[PDB]
Amino acid sequence: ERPTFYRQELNKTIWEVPERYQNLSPVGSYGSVCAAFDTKTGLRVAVKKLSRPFQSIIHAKRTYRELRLLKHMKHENVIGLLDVFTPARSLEEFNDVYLVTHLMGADLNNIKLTDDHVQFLIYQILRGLKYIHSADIIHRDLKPSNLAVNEDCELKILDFGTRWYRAPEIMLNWMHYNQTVDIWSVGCIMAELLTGRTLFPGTDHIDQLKLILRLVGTPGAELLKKISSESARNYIQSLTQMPKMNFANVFIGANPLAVDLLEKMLVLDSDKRITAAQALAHAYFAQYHDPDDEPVADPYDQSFESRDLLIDEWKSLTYDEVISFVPP
Ligand SMILES: Nc1ccc2c(NCCc3ccccc3)nc(-c3ccc(N4CCOCC4)cc3)nc2c1
Repeated sequence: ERPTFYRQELNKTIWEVPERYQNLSPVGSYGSVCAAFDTKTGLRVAVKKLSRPFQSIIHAKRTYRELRLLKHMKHENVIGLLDVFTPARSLEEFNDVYLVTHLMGADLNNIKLTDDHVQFLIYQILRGLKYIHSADIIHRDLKPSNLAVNEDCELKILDFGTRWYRAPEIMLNWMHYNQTVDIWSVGCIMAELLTGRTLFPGTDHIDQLKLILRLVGTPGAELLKKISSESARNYIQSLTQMPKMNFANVFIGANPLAVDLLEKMLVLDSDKRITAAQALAHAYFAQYHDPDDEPVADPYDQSFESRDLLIDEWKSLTYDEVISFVPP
């Protein structure tokens, strides 16, 4: 059942892929990516050749992690795995991994948008996040360039886990953050789509926190009550007490429902931040929300993350995942 492969060089890089995929066009560079034509399905795909996937234990575990995540994602607003292949015929010669995904038109970084456009884009991000989060997965690095959009405005999240979109508790190095670090990111993205301007374009990590605190205000007593780190509490009590800004004044002219949702996403205290599922129910998405079509994910076994294995063992687990792959 093994297909016939064909070879070619692209940007000082040889590509060995099933004849199924045709007209490989480089799209730039973790991995080299080519645009291609899937003759089996008539669709345009992206083919990613991982670079040095098994170079070290850290790379090998990262390769396995990326394959396991992509094999799990089955949702309209999350990038899924169409195919995965290696030219190798055995574990012994297994050295290269190629991942095949839907070719998306552009990303949000390249795409000021109308409020109706922002509504539909953020709705789709949140629907994808509800699904990812329901599997106990956190994206951790959501940003416009990790959001693919086609000309129909259909959106998919990709490239799971720049400082401009990171939750303050990650900036301050909290070990026990929750899934709503991603909701902070969505809030930064949505703000940028509405205004045309990065919300918090910090020049470094200290400037980044200062910009965030200027908007959302310095932590309240209820939040300090929950801070364990001794420095963190002094640092918080030490810097100039900014007052929380009225978001309606900052996002002047925006739809009041958008301002209200932003207020619920950009909360400094992550215990109080809105979840993806809750945000889908916000009135801002009234014309798109469908509680019967915002599904959750099957459970995802992340137990491998806590394991310390040899480089060859991670490579063998990755090989098993290539062989066991079942296309959609
Ligand atoms: N229940 C909650 C809710 C929120 C929380 C939150 N939010 C970050 C708040 C913040 C305040 C000012 C500037 C940036 C972020 N932050 C931390 C937190 C932040 C940093 C640490 N450190 C890092 C230094 O080494 C000791 C451990 C430990 C805990 N806990 C929270 C617990």
